[PDB]
Amino acid sequence: MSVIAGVFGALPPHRYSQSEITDSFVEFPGLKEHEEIIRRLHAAAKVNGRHLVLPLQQYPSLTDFGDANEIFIEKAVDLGVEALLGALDDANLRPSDIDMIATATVTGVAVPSLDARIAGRLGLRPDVRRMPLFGLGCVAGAAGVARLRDYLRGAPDDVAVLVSVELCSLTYPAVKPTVSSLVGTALFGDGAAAVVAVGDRRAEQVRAGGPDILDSRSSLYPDSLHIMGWDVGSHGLRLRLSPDLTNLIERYLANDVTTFLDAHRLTKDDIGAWVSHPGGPKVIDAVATSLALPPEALELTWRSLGEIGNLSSASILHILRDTIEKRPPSGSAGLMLAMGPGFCTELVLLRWR
Amino acid sequence: SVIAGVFGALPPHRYSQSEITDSFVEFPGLKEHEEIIRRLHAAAKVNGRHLVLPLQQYPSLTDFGDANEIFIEKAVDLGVEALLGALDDANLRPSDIDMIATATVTGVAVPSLDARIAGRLGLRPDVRRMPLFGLGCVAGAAGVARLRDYLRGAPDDVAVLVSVELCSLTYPAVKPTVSSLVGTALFGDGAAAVVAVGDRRAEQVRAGGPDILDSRSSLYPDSLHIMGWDVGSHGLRLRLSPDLTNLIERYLANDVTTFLDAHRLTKDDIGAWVSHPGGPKVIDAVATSLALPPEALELTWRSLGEIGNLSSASILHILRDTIEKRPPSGSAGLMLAMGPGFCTELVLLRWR
Repeated sequence: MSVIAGVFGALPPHRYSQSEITDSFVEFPGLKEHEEIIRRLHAAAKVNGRHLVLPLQQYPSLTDFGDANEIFIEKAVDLGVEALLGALDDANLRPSDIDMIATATVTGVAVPSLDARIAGRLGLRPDVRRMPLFGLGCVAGAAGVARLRDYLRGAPDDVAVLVSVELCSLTYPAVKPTVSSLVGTALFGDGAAAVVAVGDRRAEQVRAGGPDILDSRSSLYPDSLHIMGWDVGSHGLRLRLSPDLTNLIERYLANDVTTFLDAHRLTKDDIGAWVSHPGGPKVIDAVATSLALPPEALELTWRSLGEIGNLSSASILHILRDTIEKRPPSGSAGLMLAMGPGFCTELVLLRWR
Repeated sequence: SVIAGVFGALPPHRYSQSEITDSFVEFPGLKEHEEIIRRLHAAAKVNGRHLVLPLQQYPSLTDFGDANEIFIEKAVDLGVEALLGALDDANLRPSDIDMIATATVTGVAVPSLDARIAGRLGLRPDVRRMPLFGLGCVAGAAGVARLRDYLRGAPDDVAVLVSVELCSLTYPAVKPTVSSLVGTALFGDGAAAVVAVGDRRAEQVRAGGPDILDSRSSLYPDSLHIMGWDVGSHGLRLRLSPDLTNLIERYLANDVTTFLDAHRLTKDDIGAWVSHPGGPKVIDAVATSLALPPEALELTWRSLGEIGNLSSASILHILRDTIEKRPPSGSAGLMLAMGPGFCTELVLLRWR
């Protein structure tokens, strides 16, 4: 039941327009033959830009999972300590201060994990507690905040941090011109995010500013492991994405947000700030649709989607910051809502103050 | 937070060390390394291991895509088997579970195993998932420590950890090298589960395992190189350092001494040491740096013998071994582990 003190988003210095990404992408070896679907898909995404970790003309030559994953380890680390520092400074705090650190990626594999590495680089205390969260995916933005709270609930003098870093570009080695992967090449970008939360008691001493994390609720939809995730093989991390995903949302997401809110004597009309994860236009439309929501509401999410792409688990944090920035109106409540492999969902109840 | 159930689970197939080595030297290429493998395999002091697959099938397992595929299959079955076993020990149902945490380092699944487990068991659709990868063999002690950390913010809840390690299946990445040959002598397959319950819920449920009083993690400066996965095209390649033992000899005594002094205890107040069996040379270093007579470590020694090093799962087999030995009441106990990081986790237990 504890309170965010800092949010920060980092991203590769190379921003490319979507048309530039496409104009070039179609000219990639073995792709020109699928120009038509590529153009349409990259234009269907409502993504105007994307930071990439490498120069755009280097991906065509990135084809070994072994190479790309070493690039990941080198590259994820540095965006992370950049994102952590940004948040620690937002929170008027220092590395020594951190008692636990959760790490979220689904986009490369690292052992020892990112947190160990980011712990080495920032000089965090040797006895920092490490929670490297893998295989949660796009929902680890909301889920990562949850495990944070769950931790500070029973440790109110404490400082916990969540670093999300997803470098989708580097999964290229396993991208072939089939619909799922191509949907992938239309939406996903590279980015990092960090959140610094603190105890209620600790909150008053370092004057936290973010809202509080009041409650959470996971929701794991059954018989639906296939809806998304990775097929993992010698060629890297192969994006598995199903069309059935929007269907599941519309038929159950209303139910979830109703039971989570009710348990707080609340209706969907009290939440004065939504922070929703942008899986892509049809997903953002389905959720707007299911929850009977006017467009004012998900506006920061479409605008984040247009500006940085889909960043997996880092997006919601980027949007989280976007809305924090726009200071709602003191007392109001808010609702993170993320979804990812499972298939599953995550709602975080938030109060601003 | 207090332990309620511990249970270990094995694949049906067992094979003695000599039976494994005799076949292993056959495998292609491998016959021209027959000396060292025989040397290495004997000095692992491992007498038998449970391989998830039939022995003469590995030589054909050359693809990491195939291996990871089979991993996901055998890994859930085996983890359910474990969770079910610990859940029964506790006399609790899968539907009583509030949090599930998962330790694997040997296969990459997204969605995590814990999701695939949570479905196979019909755990509540709102159960909290905490997949962890890759903590390494530290992950049994470290996971028990996240449990405490969870339940301590929720005293009425039921949390579980399930660790599943299928090391034989990394095999598409082993080559004729000392460090991949080492791991070939050491690591076996298996799984284990721990159910812990929160304070306010412990009486109401008859919680019999040890209370958990605290843990201490210890990340060593500039030490990535010591333990980890070389990830790539052929799968997960073991990378293990000989410098290892000389990190232990260096900083272990200070790790535990520091932990214990926080509780104003001495090493002499611990009677039962719960130790990770990373093979003979590592276990000596541990007996040596903390001066524990051959008595204090005997359950791990035997475990490394019967079962092999099962990565993050062994320490939970030993924690179960020691508990069924059922320690003096109120006496006190120490879990100690080490994985990739390079790091150390210490868990102070109190028997009941």
